[PDB]
Amino acid sequence: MFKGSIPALITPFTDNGAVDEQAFAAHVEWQIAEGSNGLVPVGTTGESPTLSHDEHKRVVELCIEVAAKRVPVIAGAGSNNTDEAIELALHAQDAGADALLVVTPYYNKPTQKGLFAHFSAVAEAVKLPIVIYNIPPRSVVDMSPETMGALVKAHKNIVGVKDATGKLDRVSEQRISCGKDFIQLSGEDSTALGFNAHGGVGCISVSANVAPRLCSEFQAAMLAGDYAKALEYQDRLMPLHRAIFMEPGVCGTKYALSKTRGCNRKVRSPLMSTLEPATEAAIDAALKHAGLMN
Amino acid sequence: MFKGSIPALITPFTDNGAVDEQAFAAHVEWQIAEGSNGLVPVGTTGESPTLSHDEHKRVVELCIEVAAKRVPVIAGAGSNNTDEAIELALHAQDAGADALLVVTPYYNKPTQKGLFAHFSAVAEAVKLPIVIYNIPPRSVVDMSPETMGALVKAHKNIVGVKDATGKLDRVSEQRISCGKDFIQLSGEDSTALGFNAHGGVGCISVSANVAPRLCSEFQAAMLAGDYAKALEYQDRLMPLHRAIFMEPGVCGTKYALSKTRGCNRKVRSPLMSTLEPATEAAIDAALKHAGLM
Amino acid sequence: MFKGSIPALITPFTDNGAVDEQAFAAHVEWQIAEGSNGLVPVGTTGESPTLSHDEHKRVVELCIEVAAKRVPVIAGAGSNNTDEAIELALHAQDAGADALLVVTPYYNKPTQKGLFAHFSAVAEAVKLPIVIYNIPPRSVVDMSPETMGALVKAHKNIVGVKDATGKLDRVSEQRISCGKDFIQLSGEDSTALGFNAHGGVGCISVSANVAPRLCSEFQAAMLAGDYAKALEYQDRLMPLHRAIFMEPGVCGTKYALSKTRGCNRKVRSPLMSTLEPATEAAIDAALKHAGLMN
Amino acid sequence: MFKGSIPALITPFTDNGAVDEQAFAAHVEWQIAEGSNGLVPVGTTGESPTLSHDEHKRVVELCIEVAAKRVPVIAGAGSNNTDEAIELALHAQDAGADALLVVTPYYNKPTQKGLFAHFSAVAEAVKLPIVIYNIPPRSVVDMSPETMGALVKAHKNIVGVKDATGKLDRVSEQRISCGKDFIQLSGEDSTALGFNAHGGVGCISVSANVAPRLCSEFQAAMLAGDYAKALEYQDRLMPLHRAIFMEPGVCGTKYALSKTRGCNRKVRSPLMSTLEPATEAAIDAALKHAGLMN
Repeated sequence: MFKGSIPALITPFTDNGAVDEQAFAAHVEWQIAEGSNGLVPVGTTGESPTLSHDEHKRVVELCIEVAAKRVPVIAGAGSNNTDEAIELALHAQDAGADALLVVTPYYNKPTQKGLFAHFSAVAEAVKLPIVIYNIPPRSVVDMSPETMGALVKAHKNIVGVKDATGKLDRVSEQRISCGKDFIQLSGEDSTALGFNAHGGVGCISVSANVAPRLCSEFQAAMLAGDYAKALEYQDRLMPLHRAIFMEPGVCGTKYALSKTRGCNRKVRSPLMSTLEPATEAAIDAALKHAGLMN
Repeated sequence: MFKGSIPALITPFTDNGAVDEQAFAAHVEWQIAEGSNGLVPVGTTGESPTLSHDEHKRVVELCIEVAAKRVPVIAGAGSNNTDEAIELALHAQDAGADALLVVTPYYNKPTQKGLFAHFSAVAEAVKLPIVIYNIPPRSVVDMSPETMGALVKAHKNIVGVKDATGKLDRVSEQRISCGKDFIQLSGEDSTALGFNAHGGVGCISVSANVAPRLCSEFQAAMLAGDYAKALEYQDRLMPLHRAIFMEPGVCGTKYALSKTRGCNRKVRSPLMSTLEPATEAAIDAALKHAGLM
Repeated sequence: MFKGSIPALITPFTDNGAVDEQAFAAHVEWQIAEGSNGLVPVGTTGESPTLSHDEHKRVVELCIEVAAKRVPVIAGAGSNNTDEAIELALHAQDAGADALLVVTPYYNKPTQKGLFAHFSAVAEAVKLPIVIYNIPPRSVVDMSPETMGALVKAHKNIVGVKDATGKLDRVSEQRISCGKDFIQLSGEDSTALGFNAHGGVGCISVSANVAPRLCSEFQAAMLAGDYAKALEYQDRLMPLHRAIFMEPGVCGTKYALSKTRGCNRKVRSPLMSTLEPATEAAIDAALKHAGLMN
Repeated sequence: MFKGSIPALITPFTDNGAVDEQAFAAHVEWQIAEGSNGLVPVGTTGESPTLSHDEHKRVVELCIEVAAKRVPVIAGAGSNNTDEAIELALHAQDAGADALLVVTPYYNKPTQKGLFAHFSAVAEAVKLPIVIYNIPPRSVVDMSPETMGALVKAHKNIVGVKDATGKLDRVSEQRISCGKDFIQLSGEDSTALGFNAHGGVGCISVSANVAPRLCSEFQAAMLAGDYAKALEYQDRLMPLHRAIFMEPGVCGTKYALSKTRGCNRKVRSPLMSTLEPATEAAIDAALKHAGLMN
């Protein structure tokens, strides 16, 4: 059951740049305590690009262990190399993940038929449910609703999309091509509101790392059909949604958590452990606005 | 009161391309009868670019006459020439329009300061409320929420936006920079649903030309907070929203109305009075899906 | 016929915003004296959007009179309304223009078939040669090489393009679809160099308003096949090409001319009679680099 | 070195998808015989995204062995993970490469400061010359001329750029920020002509895989300043430049070589070993036009 506020978890690092397993476990425990409805370890926000295979696998295992079946674990298994995506998928399945988040291949720019082949190969290799992660702002290519619908028809375990197109009409088009039962989750925090109005049932979220309770209650309001209340949550959260993405979301998020919870700002190159003064100020103002800081 | 479903009215032509005043009047009467909450004569969908000044003026006047104060008339007064926009704004005011729809200057690509100066000059010239029509897909330039907020603060009669950015986070940003009382109207039919969820209160609509009752009921559901019902309308209308824009919306709309109501498909060059076979097929299928054919 | 450095002439205004006929005539005379190979009155750079029909006509007529058949006059006749483009085209023809510059319809976003219909209608109405002005950065729509080739085949008087796509492979594609004898003129100053290497024979130029001699010599170098010399001119002129377009080219150009020749900076709203301080500073440095100021 | 026509070599595979070392060596030997001026193993066109670490390293080693110092080997060493890029750089230097081709990080979208940090770290790690591979159409981020200039100033071994922006004014901007001696190589075949007119000295080329002699002669004409001759080569090659990129360039190139030289079409998912019939028709026509097929 994949719905509600699902953080794309950060991966905390030590000063020496190693995965900080204790900090990661503490973050997961706190996320569950504050109402997060599922967990995505080692997505983009978890710095999947700068983790080795071994580290990727370890973080997935640690997330599964800490969650202890309390909420679903949707493991990142993305790659622009189909064989590598299959390897990550098989590991996550064996480790006990509940589902997989699989990004459209980036950089190499496959055709729609190449996208179909990639996702079909991953779906055929595992029995777990798969959430397609369609993010043209990073991958350049864009899985069409027609390609997505073809995948849904061909593979019973292709069950949903993390839709980061930022084009809300795509939710409507995806309802047509994939069905009303196809699980659509926002890939953008700032438009999670409109996304659910169009038929979405949740958000795989960067902001939830910082404000898990507000984000969970926001999602609950929309699931209950109380869009007036959801708009009030948007009024409280929008400055944060915007501020953490002035620079890379990973870096905005880790700065925010350094202020609220004493989290380490360390990221791996080419991401930077520093931000511009205007970015830090906007994040500070957003945290204060949301009641997370004085 | 500017809210709900507000058609950007087509301008019907006769076979020879002349404005068809009888067809226009009948279209307006029907729009009001079917529940449209306001009217925009000679916006982009009314083929403002290909009307002469006299034709523009006549269609605005005729719209005002037919509406007879039953719903607000928000007259198109757009130009990329500030002097021309002022001329159109003053005429619409003198003719008895309730508000003005003023597009961001297209083609000449002014700066944000130029945008401010353009809208300030129009606002200073008239007493009517003005709705800013921000449409980067046509005008290229994009009025920022900062510029918009500055206009709102500077001019009491800058009251709202027809927001055709297609970026729904902009509604949230405009709510901050312009205030919760700033009137935000979707400039895109296909995302009118999410737009109101973000704080919008209506849509200046192309699709309302074809399905005024359904569009009015869709808007009313959202204004009432019934987003479940609004989604049911989206299920019914989305194929139509998509199909009428496969090619220019004016042409898709006039085709749809040729099928439902026997409207003339004539448009003025460079728009074409024809469509591709896939477009017509999709519009036909969409009309059936919506219960209109 | 149509070749080399062809300024898209500014339209100077007096302090009150009226067309300054004396300043316009002086500018045209100087342009011819300094080596400009042709003249485009009331193009985009001439502030065509903010001139009345009477003013548009008068500036075209004045340009024709001052030129006195010394160089070709390619009159702006652009509109997104086909009927209006025809009216402007016929006036220019009757006035004695040598050719017409006709922009792709902006704002209303016609189809490729609409583009064909528009240009076909203008071509059939006049006997003058027509240069298609393809400028997607302003008009959004983009005339394909296929549509352009179809127009060339259908109308003997469709003779060339002012190509402002900024995609130099389009020159190569247009050579194939329209022929090697199709007259291709750059619509971008900063890439006029590569444009001629691909088969172009000139540039309808904003920068030529400021540096007509240098721009004429730059074009002459390319027409002579001396691309090493042309690159030397590019080294001299590039800072100016860049600086005049940091903000609207009309305003960059009028600022530069205010410094070098005492030209009025007045422009008509929504263009502003000013520039940001960093833009002015960059134009100042560019003029010094080019040897036009000290 | 670094000048002229430098193929971004394909990596041939067997029917079963394994690297075909015999075919790779034959392709390199033929490239050298036909006049290619340098070699880029395991760039994008070499399917770097779908090669394992082992395969990447082995292909770089094989290229170096076969070249036998006859032309420079500019080894692909790209990653969006700085630590991985450093590992690949240290390997390629140890293996005996003459330079490195280092892509801007893709997918994770670093800031300009992140780009500076990434390239600075790679440059500090090796003594070899580094060519920055700036490709916004794949990586989304775009290294500015200012950032590039800062890198050139900070690191003596940052010597050039494979510029795949497709914006020829960028060559002129890079001349300003990086100097006239900065080595600029086109990253696009179809605009290699204009690119050198702006100051480029070569092209890291996809089309050279198919037509190495013609591409080498084209480049030699430009080095000699014979742009009229260079345009004649563009006339001969443009249909091929266009046709191989109707679908992904790797696939178009391997199809072309299957026709001319009996090369295997096999590629790794998400690239497809098949093309649309219209694409194959266009490539065949372009090969005939270029004199490479009857």
